[PDB]
Amino acid sequence: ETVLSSQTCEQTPERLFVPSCTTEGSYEDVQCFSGECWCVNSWGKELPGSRVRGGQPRCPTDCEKQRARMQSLMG
Amino acid sequence: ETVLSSQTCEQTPERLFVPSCTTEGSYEDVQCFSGECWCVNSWGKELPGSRVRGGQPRCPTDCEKQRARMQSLMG
Repeated sequence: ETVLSSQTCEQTPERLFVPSCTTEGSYEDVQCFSGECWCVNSWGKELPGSRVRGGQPRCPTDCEKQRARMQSLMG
Repeated sequence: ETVLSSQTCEQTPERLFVPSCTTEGSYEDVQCFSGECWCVNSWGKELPGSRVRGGQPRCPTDCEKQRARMQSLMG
């Protein structure tokens, strides 16, 4: 069970990155640190390529997720 | 002459990066923008690999420049 659980343990975070999250406690759609920002899903994994230099990335909608999934399956 | 001058024109800077510089006007050894910092020489070219995530990079001394030059010439 633990070696299944470690398949998604690819996390070497910085010591001081605070994860901002909602009043009920679900993860905020944008996470920012050190002038960088990115989109995360409901779990704490950033979406690949969503990291932007400036700030406030637009988190992808249903169409972009469907396009990425169909392209990857077409691969 | 101009096509010789454009050999070092590899510059697509951001609109709002202000270059901080000395009282007499020589370039400061560290230039910072948007949470990054880097070392530049007397001309306005950043030294490759000197960009750091946190801030305040130690600009290389004589030994590091000599080591890089000797390694590159050994190449």
